[PDB]
Order: sequence, then structure tokens, then C-alpha cells
Amino acid sequence: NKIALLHKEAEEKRAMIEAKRGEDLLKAEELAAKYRATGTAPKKILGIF
Repeated sequence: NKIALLHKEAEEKRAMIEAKRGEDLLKAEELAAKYRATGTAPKKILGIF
């Protein structure tokens, strides 16, 4: 049924968003890696800067 297909389309969007988020989280993992190994300004304190 099409609505279910579109509900799926919506959830594929979700999964696409969560793909971004899963990467964004990994970008924040990178941030965690960069910020941990600062080698930079306060770019690591209590958030990001």
C-alpha cells in the first residue's frame, strides 16, 4: 500500500537523516578526537568554540 510505501519513504528519509546523524555523531567523534588532541585554540572546551 502506497501510504505504507510513503511511510517507508519518510522512514528512509529518517534513515537518511540518521545517516547524516550517524556521521554527524562521527564528526563529533572526530571532534572528540581533535578536541582531545587539541593542537588548537579553546576548540575543545565545554562544547566547541
